[PDB]
Amino acid sequence: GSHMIWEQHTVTLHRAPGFGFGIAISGGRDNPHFQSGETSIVISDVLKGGPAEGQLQENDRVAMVNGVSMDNVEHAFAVQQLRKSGKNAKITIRRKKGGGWRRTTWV
Amino acid sequence: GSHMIWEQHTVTLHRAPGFGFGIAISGGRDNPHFQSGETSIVISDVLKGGPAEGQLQENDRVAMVNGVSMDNVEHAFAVQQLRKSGKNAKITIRRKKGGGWRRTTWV
Repeated sequence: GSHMIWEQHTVTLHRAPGFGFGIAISGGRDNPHFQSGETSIVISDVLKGGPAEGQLQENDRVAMVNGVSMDNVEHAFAVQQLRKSGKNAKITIRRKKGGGWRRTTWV
Repeated sequence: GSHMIWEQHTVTLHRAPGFGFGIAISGGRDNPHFQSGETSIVISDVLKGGPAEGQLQENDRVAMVNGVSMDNVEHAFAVQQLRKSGKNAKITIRRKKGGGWRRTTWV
């Protein structure tokens, strides 16, 4: 295991016909993760071969959309900021790396 | 998503030559999970086609080994309780089900 770090990535997505931006938005201060209590806006899924393929990943935390902070915002507010975008959505995310435990032993 | 539940399972494992019980032990009060801070003893991995196959799963929390509680014990104490077992190890675990979020929206 290793201590957590979060790599920051900024991308610009373009809408595809019938797919939208092709990302699933979860989290929000009024919509915490059931296991952790975490309130961050989160990319919880990514559409296969959609606009976000190879750019965004499951579990990415959304920090900003088109210059608007996602810090401690409600679910609908994040959804509305993305939905109201035109051809492009500029999105900055933090992507977790690391985890596990200091010690693990096979028995 | 759904609220978490943990299904309790008790199994009796028998050692196989060259594999032991075929489980990886992590967690402990002196060995918390790097992301969650969780101190439970945890089955963090299971050997392919070993004694535990189809019986224990990655992320199972260990509650008891051979009548000895694992509640808030140190990593080495859990390891020693398993290691000192003869042919059989009776193990009770709690297995998480559920998670996610109340709301998820595709954009």
